[PDB]
Amino acid sequence: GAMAPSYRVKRMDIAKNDEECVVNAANPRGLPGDGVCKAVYKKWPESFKNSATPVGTAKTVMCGTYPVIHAVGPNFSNYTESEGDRELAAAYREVAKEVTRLGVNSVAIPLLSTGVYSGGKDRLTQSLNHLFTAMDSTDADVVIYCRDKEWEKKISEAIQMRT
Ligand SMILES: OCc1cccc2c1OCCO2
Ligand SMILES: OCc1cccc2c1OCCO2
Ligand SMILES: [Cl-]
Ligand SMILES: [Cl-]
Ligand SMILES: [Cl-]
Repeated sequence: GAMAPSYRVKRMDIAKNDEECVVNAANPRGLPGDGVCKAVYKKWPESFKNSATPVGTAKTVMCGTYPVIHAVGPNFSNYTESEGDRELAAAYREVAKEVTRLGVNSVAIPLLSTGVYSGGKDRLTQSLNHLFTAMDSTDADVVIYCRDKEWEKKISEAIQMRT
């Protein structure tokens, strides 16, 4: 575990993370995809061997000795708000189990279902709160990766509020 487990946020490509493992915002079929998933495919293509897994689950595949945790958030274009919320919560709980099993001291994580799976809604708070519910009981350093400057400020504020 980390000496003083923390949350941090960085605005940069998650493929250039400084953590001991990465969470991919994966699709259920283990395809290269777009956004975070395509950056992860470019950086760790070996991690997409038998990475297909259902919505609401996480499957880890090693790239050398570096773990890639494929986490499948719901596409809110297809799920009801109620069922999508349940699957999004579940995906993060499976990420917490994998992070724990791997024995890493740190993990790089994107906000699941906030891009092309968002169904055109802002889900920063929804996705971040499910991330916290899952990861609060873990002792890994968590570093959240985002693209947008306004999201960086809102994520930083949400972390500092609980402190
Ligand atoms: O530009 C900042 C930035 C932030 C997050 C992800 C990015 C990125 O740049 C292009 C590659 O992907
Ligand atoms: O455009 C989305 C995207 C693409 C590539 C890497 C990213 C990322 O967003 C979160 C931070 O890491
Ligand atoms: Cl970058
Ligand atoms: Cl997404
Ligand atoms: Cl973002």
